[PDB]
Amino acid sequence: GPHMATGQDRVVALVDMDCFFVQVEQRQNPHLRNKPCAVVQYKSWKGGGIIAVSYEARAFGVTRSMWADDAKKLCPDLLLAQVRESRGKANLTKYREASVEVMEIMSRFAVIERASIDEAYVDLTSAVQERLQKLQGQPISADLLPSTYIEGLPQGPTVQKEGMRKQGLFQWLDSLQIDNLTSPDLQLTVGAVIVEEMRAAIERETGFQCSAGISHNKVLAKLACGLNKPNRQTLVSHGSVPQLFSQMPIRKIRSLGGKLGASVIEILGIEYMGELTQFTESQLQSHFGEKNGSWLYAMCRGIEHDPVKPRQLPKTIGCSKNFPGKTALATREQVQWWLLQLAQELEERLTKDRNDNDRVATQLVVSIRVQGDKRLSSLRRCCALTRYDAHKMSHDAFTVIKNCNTSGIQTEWSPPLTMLFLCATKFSAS
DNA sequence: ATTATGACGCG
DNA sequence: TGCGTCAT
Ligand SMILES: Nc1ncnc2c1ncn2[C@H]1C[C@H](O)[C@@H](COP(=O)(O)OP(=O)(O)OP(=O)(O)O)O1
Ligand SMILES: [Ca+2]
Repeated sequence: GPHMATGQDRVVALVDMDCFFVQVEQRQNPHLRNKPCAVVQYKSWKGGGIIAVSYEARAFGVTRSMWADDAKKLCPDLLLAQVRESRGKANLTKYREASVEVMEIMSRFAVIERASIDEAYVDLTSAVQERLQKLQGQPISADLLPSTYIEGLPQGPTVQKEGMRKQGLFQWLDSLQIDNLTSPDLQLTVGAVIVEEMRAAIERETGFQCSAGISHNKVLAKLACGLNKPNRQTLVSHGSVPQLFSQMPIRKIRSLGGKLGASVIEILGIEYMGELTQFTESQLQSHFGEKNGSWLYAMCRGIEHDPVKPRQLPKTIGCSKNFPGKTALATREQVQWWLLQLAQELEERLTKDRNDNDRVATQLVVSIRVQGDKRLSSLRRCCALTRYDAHKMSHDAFTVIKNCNTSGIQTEWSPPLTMLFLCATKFSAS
């Protein structure tokens, strides 16, 4: 009743760039605009591995992870842009820099949490309060929400997508009580207006389009964002949760897309998020642990408290390269040359990071994979990162892993290494 | 022979 | 502290 929390205390948005690496390449090369196109890395093996795909190309069934040779079978006119290669490896600098462009624009509107190279969470609670004050009871026009969907509407007593969007929006706004500055639904609506403004600024200032979700927490905002892509935003109200969750596969919710979600399904014998409501908090804790159990209990009711962390910069700077099948490094010399290549890229990125962001990494993490291991990583060791010097970093990394060589003959390496990874971590202010 | 990233919880 | 998990 009066004491049952409803998790409607915050307004949180999640902004997610549409087919990001593709847009970066399309801005640069207008020939790629409004075409089926994809971004690929490493042309030689099966045409290269696809890592991003335009919506035009998705219509043909082109997907990430597909080899370009195979994508061409589905879409013979598929256009391709290649990831830059430097020092014998893919180099993602262009995309990291494009990401900074967007993150800096978003930061003008509110504090952001960088979730990935092209996603950020925004806590709009304070901004919404301010905008509500300026509005002073004034109604919110549908014109302020030109690309917004209201999940769950229209409902109750046009056959085209845009017609439906407007019908749903109209029902939502018609029902809104703009009188109360503490109405959660009103707060979400004002949040959506601000996100329209944010997304317009991103597009004006970078050329990039994105989608967004607006709701009361990060999980719902993320879920909302994916409901209407691309180039649209979706408001998921607290009230929309029971219907939305009633047919929502568990794996769709963030953090449940893997083994835990599979266990929830198997152990409880359910399929949809809404079905979770029938278990007590203790029951859920009994199967999935205290933390997960409490999280699931609240989440299936649309409630979650993870804060939007004030963090715009990545916490680590790393680089890695696989050496698959035949290319597996089998000589100390090889291991040393490749560690150096990685270290030179790392040095370059670290030096730029130190100049831009007034911080220095203090720990170097070295990771490798050995042939045959099904695990992404087979090992991880750390050493002090005391100088931004590629030769020193690569020498220290070697020193740290050299004891893995089961070889008897000094020169050779066994078993061959199929992955090298260097990561700078533990930043301090400088 | 997907590959190249990045954050976080358990212990 | 190293590993596993989950995600872009
Ligand atoms: N598994 C991956 N390997 C390498 N790069 C990836 C991988 N997943 C994503 N990326 C890169 C390329 C993407 O353009 C960028 C953002 O990823 P993501 O948001 O998942 O898809 P996307 O932005 O290409 O399409 P969408 O419009 O569906 O968001 O990160
Ligand atoms: Ca994206």
